[PDB]
Amino acid sequence: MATPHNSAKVGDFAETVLMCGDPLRAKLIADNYLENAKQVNSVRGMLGFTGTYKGKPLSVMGHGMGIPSISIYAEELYNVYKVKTIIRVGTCGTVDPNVHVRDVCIVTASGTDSNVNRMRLLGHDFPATANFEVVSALVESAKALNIPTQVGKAYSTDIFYSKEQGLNEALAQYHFIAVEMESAGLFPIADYYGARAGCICTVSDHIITHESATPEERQTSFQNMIKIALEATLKL
Amino acid sequence: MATPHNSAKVGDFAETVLMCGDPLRAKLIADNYLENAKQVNSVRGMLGFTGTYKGKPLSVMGHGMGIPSISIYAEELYNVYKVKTIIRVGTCGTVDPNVHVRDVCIVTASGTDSNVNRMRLLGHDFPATANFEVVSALVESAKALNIPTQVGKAYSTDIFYSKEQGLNEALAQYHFIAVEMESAGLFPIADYYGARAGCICTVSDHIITHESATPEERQTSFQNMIKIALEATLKL
Amino acid sequence: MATPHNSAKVGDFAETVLMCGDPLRAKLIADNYLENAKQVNSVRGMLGFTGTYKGKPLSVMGHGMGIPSISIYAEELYNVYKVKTIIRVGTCGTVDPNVHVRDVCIVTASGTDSNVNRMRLLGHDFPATANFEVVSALVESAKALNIPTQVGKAYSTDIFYSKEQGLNEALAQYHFIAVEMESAGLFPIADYYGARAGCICTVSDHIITHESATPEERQTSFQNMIKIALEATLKL
Amino acid sequence: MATPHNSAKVGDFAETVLMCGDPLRAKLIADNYLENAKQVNSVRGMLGFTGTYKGKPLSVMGHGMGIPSISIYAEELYNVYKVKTIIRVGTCGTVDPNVHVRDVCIVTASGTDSNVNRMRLLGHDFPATANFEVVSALVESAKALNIPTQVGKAYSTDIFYSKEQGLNEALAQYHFIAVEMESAGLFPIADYYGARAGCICTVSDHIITHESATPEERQTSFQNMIKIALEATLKL
Amino acid sequence: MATPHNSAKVGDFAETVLMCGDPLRAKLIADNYLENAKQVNSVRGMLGFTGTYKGKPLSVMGHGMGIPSISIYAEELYNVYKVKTIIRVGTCGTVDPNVHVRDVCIVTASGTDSNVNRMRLLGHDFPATANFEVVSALVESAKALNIPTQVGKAYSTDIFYSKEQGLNEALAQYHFIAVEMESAGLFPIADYYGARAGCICTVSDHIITHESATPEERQTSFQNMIKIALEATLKL
Amino acid sequence: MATPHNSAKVGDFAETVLMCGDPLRAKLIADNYLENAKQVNSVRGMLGFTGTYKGKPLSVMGHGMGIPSISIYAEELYNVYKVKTIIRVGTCGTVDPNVHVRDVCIVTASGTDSNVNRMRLLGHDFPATANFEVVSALVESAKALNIPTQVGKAYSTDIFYSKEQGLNEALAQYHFIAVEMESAGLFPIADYYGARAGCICTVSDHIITHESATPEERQTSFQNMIKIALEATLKL
Repeated sequence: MATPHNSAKVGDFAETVLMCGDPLRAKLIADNYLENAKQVNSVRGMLGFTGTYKGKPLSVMGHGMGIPSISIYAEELYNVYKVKTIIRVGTCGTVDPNVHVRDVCIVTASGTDSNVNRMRLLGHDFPATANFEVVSALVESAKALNIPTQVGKAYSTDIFYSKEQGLNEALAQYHFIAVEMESAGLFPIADYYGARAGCICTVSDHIITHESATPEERQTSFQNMIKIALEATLKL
Repeated sequence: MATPHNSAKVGDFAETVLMCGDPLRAKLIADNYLENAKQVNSVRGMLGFTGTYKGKPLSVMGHGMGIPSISIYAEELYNVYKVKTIIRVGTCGTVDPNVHVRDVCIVTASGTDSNVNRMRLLGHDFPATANFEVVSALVESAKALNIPTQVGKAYSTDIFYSKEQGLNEALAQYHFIAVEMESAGLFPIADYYGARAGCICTVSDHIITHESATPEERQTSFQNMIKIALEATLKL
Repeated sequence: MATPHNSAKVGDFAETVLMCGDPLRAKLIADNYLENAKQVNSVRGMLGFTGTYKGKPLSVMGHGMGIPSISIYAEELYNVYKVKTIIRVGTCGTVDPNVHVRDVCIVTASGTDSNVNRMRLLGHDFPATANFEVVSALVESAKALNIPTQVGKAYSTDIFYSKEQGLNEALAQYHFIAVEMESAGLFPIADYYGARAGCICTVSDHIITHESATPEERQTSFQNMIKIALEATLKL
Repeated sequence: MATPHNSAKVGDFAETVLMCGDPLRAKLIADNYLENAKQVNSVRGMLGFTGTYKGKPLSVMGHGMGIPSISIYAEELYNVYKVKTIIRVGTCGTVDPNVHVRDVCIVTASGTDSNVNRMRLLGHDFPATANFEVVSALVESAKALNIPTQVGKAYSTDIFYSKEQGLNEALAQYHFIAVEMESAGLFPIADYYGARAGCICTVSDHIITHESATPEERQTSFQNMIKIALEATLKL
Repeated sequence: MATPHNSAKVGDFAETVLMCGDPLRAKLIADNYLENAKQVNSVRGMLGFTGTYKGKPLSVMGHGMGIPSISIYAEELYNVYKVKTIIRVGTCGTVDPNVHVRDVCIVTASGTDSNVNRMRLLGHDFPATANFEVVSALVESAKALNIPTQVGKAYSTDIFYSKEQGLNEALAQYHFIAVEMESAGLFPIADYYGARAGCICTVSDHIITHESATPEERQTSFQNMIKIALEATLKL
Repeated sequence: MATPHNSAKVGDFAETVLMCGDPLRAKLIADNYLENAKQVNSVRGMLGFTGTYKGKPLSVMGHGMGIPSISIYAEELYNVYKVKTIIRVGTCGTVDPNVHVRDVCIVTASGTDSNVNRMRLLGHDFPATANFEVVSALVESAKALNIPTQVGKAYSTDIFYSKEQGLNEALAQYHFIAVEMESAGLFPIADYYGARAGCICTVSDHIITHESATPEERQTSFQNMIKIALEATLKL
């Protein structure tokens, strides 16, 4: 096998890949948005697919939950499969008083409570930073689609079930717009390979007000987010 | 749903759960070793099953790759599903000069480069420590099966594709016997809930000398480890 | 005085301010590019000025050397003087193999060896992140002017006379384009006040290859950068 | 002298050494439980002795207070004097809601607020872990003596007179059973030399409820603990 | 220029240099206390001057605000300009209960929230320590002038506009007498060059009780402090 | 007992105490330099004595090896025994190129690899600083005795058997004059109690050149150091 975690052969992935944590959502994206679609990985149930969107080759694959999981899959995609661009497409919480459930968030950079980026930069602060062409393509696609967006910082945590007092209030004070678990691991790997990455998320929950998106609102926001991401790939 | 990541209802998991990272391997264990197994979760493809082993209820479920992933699943099992004992079963690398491929490693405690345990203990050193009854049950089960074991420390890294110079040499100097990615996240969660956890792994690679277990040898030592864990559950 | 370090009365700064380390360079910018210009600060020699550029109010003020210095001046501008946008303009070194002396760098985010951002976010990684609209205005201005630019990460150090082995190689490995001393301190303050910041630098020295820009090249570089910034203010 | 802190000559220590913090207690142990005891060290008043227990060679020596002190003496014992097994014996506090004054605690691993173990493992989490054969020999000895035991984690602090808010509550949340000052420094040195170590302590104080053992209870607890340790040496 | 930040030529600075944060205050000291004074630098407005005090050559120069700023100017002074002694002269706040506005503080050592000294000593605690001969010269000069002094620790912060809860209370508990922003950056640079540094400050503000010095009191305080420092140079 | 580690009654210790690591050396100091001496502690063999030097009550006591040990004894002396001044009288290695074996070192401040002082000051740099009246009494006593001294920084390590590369070279670069194991823990405790501490050490070894004091040199330097300390007590 080409890697321990992926049965695809080199060339099976397109130069652009959308990734989400849930492999079953990767399948939904392929089934509903890709033509000419082929399954190219099923190791560990981490479904990956390659097809076309409006004529342009594009892949979609799950990445599992957390920085260590996406780090395995994205390192392999850049190094072995010679992918050029990964766009994470996910869901998030927010703490920002002016971000609301249903909102689409385009991520410019992501903080974290992980040690993985300190280990890359001699213990210093290494900002996990989205590629500007990717951010711009997402922003411009949303505008062309008449979809409002929030643009700004995410925070990637190792612990879904947080017990940390003061954190939410500090993230709100500095207007972090998205809380999730992966993007801070993706961007430095893109950098290491001289490649590109970005992230776009829909707000499922407001962590401070406790408001939560209905299933119908989650469908609406998913439809918005995925169309933005797909249209962005045509410009990348 | 009972949790965001698991469709099982309260009561659908036995008090003892074996977990491995690969959900397809969890299905293999259920199919080949569990009697009257029922699938109880398939959210995110993270297959989980509940049946019996020699009369005694037992569950098996995937945990994904890395500390953040196993923390979600194990927190839920202990908190929502009222699980009492989780035994992780996996493969590992080793750096120890006296540990060899195909060896079976029983983990007493696990180091890590993750921040999750410092965050639990006011920034101090918190040893991720296996429960002694679980360790001893695994040790005694292997003795009963006349399967040699190595008993000692593991190291759980966040980064599969390590670029860290001098790490392997330090791990070998202090006789770490197993290198993997999850056990250091599991043991403190068990502690928080007053529950039990342990880990048993087979050596598929020597990181220093580069020996690697053939496909045939990996299947044999998997069968050894799993029988050890299954017989251990009868004592727990 | 309205603050301990600034003799300006409230309302004497425009909502958009350009800032550079050298107060004499801020004077040179007011003299050569602002009309209707008046000196508004002289405390500690940190000259600041307010006039118009192409009809629109604009200010320009020195910020001194280092994160603590720009933090003092920026905090006051956002808090006391109600400034909305700060664009830092300056010079930098580079370690990136594909960046060369005389290049113009637009900063999307900045790493650092300072502790100021960890202190804002409970010890965690807080990416010092430029405002996207500001980044975009600078990119678009350079395009209209047919000035090539590099867009990416900076690294803000406390120590001009570095003695640190391995830092330059790690910065180059992850494609940091600019090394300077202030921007990582500016962006989180803008965040705190719900305001906007960015940074644009010209490369004076390649830290690795040792190439270095002549004074004629350095004036040509400054003139391009400052035109890019001034034209961007018209769209902000 | 063979070491700067020990006048004994190589061969003067038995392969198994009991160590306690107070040298006067080491003398008490030698006088009351060892046969044919001889004093082999008195440098710095840190009395050490060698004799037999039930005819098996055994030594007993003081180690002084805290991680730096025990590190000096243990390092020398393993390296210069070729000792193979050290069992630390002493008293501890507890925070665990279900551990009580007079309880006997057998230590599986120890956390710490010391830096010494980070310095051994490139800044990462290195669990100070007792040797499993030593743990089991202590556990089994107590069973043969019909003495109940608590088996679990200790916490070794550098600061007896703690002023740290929230520490006890977090130690209790994660079921740390013993608070003392040395074991976290002993176990990694044993690892370095490919040797064995363990720790057994009796509870003198409940840190949270403030119960305290009377002088008479402390003597009784010590008698139970030292017999468990001595009998364990016969199995090692 | 001799350095990017100083146009002075080698030999233009005396062996002893007084430095303060505000360049205009440096000009005041030169005009009012130095005989035959010449300006030797004005790069970035950072005025420096060389003259004589009661016959002995003496310079005085601004160093800007914060550790990174003083680090540049002092590193150059010791290295390029071969200076032997720097005395920082400044204002400070205090949190000490027994220190009052108008007090004169002679600094023996300085704590900090900067990273710059950890980076010099492999991440460990490196006390920024004043030269004893300089401290002694200051104390004795004040005695000779019948001006009471306070002698003790300072704390150098990167953030003038502190939001940190608990800091002042801890500084008070351990009897830090002065809070400022530079001295902990100066002392280790003097160490690197085998040279001497000290600091003296007048209390302008009590951080805890909120007393503040009047215009008249600032004047007589600065006159007291400068006379102390100037007389001290005679013994150095 | 008055404390868990000291059988002295309150009042038994004079307001000034000399302390050294070796209790047998404490006894030598009392036997040879104190009149009217009586032993006041023997718990844990940590001998302490009170008598007079030149008519003035003075005590001398061992403190054991390492920051944790001296912290226990010093905290108790200030808090329970109402001691006002502690002078550590010790031996050290040096790394400084201009410091030689046999030299006497008066410590102005001490760095460390211990966490104890970060824990006192919210994780920041807390310089362990000697009290200026004690430093000055020691310096002036040596002058009065025509004994030359070195004055400057110590470094207190937790690990006698250091394996740390680059440490000695950094300490030498910044002209640390003494390497030992305790002073950094003593000075902050004095601060907490509003009390006084200092340290004076004899150089037994050059860590870099490997020179070592002969017996005769150690006697000469010991006699010098102790006479300095004793005379200084008369002025304190």
